[PDB]
Amino acid sequence: LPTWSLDSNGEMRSRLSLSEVLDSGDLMKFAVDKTGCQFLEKAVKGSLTSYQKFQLFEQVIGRKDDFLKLSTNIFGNYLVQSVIGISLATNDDGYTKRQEKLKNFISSQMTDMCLDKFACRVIQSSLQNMDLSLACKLVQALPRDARLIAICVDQNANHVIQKVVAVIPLKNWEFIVDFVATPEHLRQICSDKYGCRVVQTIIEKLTADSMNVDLTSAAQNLRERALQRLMTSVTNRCQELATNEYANYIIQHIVSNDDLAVYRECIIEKCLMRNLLSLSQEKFASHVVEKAFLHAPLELLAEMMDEIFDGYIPHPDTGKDALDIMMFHQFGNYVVQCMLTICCDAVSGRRQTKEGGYDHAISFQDWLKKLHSRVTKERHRLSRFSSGKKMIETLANLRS
RNA sequence: UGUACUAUA
Repeated sequence: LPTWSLDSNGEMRSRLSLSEVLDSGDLMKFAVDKTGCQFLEKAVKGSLTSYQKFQLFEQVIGRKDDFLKLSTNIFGNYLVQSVIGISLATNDDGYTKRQEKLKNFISSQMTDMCLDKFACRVIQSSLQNMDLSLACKLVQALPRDARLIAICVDQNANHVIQKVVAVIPLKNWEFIVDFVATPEHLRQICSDKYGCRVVQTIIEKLTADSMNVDLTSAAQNLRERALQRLMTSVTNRCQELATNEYANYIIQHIVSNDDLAVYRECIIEKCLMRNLLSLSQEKFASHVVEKAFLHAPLELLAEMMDEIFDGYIPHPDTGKDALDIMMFHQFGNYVVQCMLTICCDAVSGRRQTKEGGYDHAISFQDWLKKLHSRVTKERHRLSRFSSGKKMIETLANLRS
């Protein structure tokens, strides 16, 4: 810190005015210092005369180099966001040029700022607060190659894409949907903890739920097509995504969401069916299997049940049949508990059995009877384990 | 008895 601003202790003075700082030419030094930053933080929140604003505009967002320097700074990025806020609230003759310049600084260094832990905050702030038409120019400056993937998988940068999805109209970011939907890109992005969050947010924004009822017909159609292209790519890699440590959450979301019912049935039919036994024994996919049992339409649910109950094991090395393998498996046991709870819920009225005016009560009673007979014959083995005890308990609880 | 994310003074 400049010596003039210090006292006898080598400590920042008291009674310091914002104008002193602005006039000194030493603003950059206060802005990257913890204590200076906090003085500025409070100073910039108060009443500001026109020249105080003018000096902030010039020194904080007026020159590219000092702009970039503050934006990438642990303390300075906050001052930048404040001054941007004040600039957008100040409708004098300089409003347009200030905003245009800001748009040019960020655009020219888009990738670098997005990837930076601190500058990515300036970007998010700018996307939210600039006039939409200029925020759209920032989106347009996003890279379209491997750098876009790196943004998506970065713990900080991914939040830039999320901000875009939240505050920018689909038309302007439609290229992101198709970028992501490219098979190799989807592969990389969904195999990553942060990338998955990006895909998830995109899916939600593209969903025709209560948050999108304000769209025009034409805009609904644009959203509908984008979703359909993304889901095609997602469902093409469905087994890989469902068994993946991160992307299983995305598959679960699609399966669990009634507003994505058509895509849920696609996933169940083309990916889960005929693979229930093996998927049930996987750490990650077992969770997708539970969601599928819970949310499948009754016609598919009956096929899933049949697949388990009539599951022929060519060479039984881990148990005589699918039910037997799953009940005593470390992950599969959860799938069976799920099947059981569903049946008990059906038979006891806690779940609808009548889908679309037609009543599958008799099928639930049949499945429950099979499970009851199996648990009865196996009670001695099952009672050795917590999962077995829970099933025995679920059944005992039903008798009442 | 079995998984993620929720990121700066």
